[PDB]
Amino acid sequence: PALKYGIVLDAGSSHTSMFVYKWPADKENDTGIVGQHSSCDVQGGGISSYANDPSKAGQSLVRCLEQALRDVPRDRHASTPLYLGATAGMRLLNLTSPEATARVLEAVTQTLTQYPFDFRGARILSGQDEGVFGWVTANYLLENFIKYGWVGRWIRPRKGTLGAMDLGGASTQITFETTSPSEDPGNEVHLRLYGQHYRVYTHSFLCYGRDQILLRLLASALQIHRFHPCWPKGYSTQVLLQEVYQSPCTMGQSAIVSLSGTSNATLCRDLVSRLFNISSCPFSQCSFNGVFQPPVAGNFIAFSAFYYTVDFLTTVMGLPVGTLKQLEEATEITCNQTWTELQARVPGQKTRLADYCAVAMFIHQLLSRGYHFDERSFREVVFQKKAADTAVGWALGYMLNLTNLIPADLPGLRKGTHF
Repeated sequence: PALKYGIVLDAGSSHTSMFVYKWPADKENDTGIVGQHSSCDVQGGGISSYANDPSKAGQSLVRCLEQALRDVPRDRHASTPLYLGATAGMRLLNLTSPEATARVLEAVTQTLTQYPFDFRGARILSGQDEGVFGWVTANYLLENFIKYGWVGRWIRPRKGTLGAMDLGGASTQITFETTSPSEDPGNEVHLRLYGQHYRVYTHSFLCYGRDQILLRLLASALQIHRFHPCWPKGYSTQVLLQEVYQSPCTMGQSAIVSLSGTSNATLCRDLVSRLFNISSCPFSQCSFNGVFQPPVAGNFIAFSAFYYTVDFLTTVMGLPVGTLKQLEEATEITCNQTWTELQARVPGQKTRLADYCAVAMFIHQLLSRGYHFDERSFREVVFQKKAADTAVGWALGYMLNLTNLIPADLPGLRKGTHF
């Protein structure tokens, strides 16, 4: 009946989103109890985009914080924790300039401390944090941490958990429960949740988020082709080369150049393939780029840009994506469309329309060549962005952790009945 609230600002690479959560005060330690109350998307770029004008990073938040004042009851403002967590955009800016990164964190801090909420800090999450907290969000919301059965008849094996795949703008994470031995400590995660131990694998591929992959494909196309095979025939734009090569993701790869699309699904496939280095593995088994990965297993939820890209293929292109072969065929069809043909399918705003080919190709290869899903394991992947009226991402897991809302053990160890 009486509710408590908490707020997370997800400071992502392309933009900031605010989530307000609520829960009953006298059931707050039950799994699946916390749920989303409201949300707000901050106008303009991510906080890292203000690296040279850090004051604007704090000001960017004001409109959404004003909404938070209206969404959370007044008498609760003071006891509502507020967190900001920043991900790969700020990790990348920290490589370029720790000083600029610090000024941006200082600016958002200054703004947030002016509000009546219990501000608990602005922090940059690690890649492991980001992966693990998204896995917690999904499994918390779907009540996978409940111990199913009853005395004398507990289900065995215990309830499975949902793997998580998150495609952000500047990194992508894969996280799942595994029985495989750990071969790299950087990928090894151990959780104690509701008296149960979960052995988890996680990895974050920095520079493999949607926006950085598009930049890297553009840089590659400029070098190899001087046309862009992933872009549709009839689409062209003036490319500012400074913007192409300024990222840590592309600096490894004449002020302005014209670049035109060619709708070449096969050349687009070849361009995307160059993103995955499969030449070496110092472990028993790898994903790509020499990174340890055990075999994928269990159900998975693919959210964020995986969901938005696949939704374009099914809803706008009207193509099935149920199998890896179907996803590949949909991508080929989409890439082979001319700019007029693509525009004919989208009566409204056309931002990002020239990018779905490249992003769909990337996703198909990431899953199939990168993570080594096959038809059998892919059948167990679902593309969804919401569970139990709450957006799926790392924000909820993060809040749950920092607010100590998930118990490591059940009260009084449930008298030992789960032993």
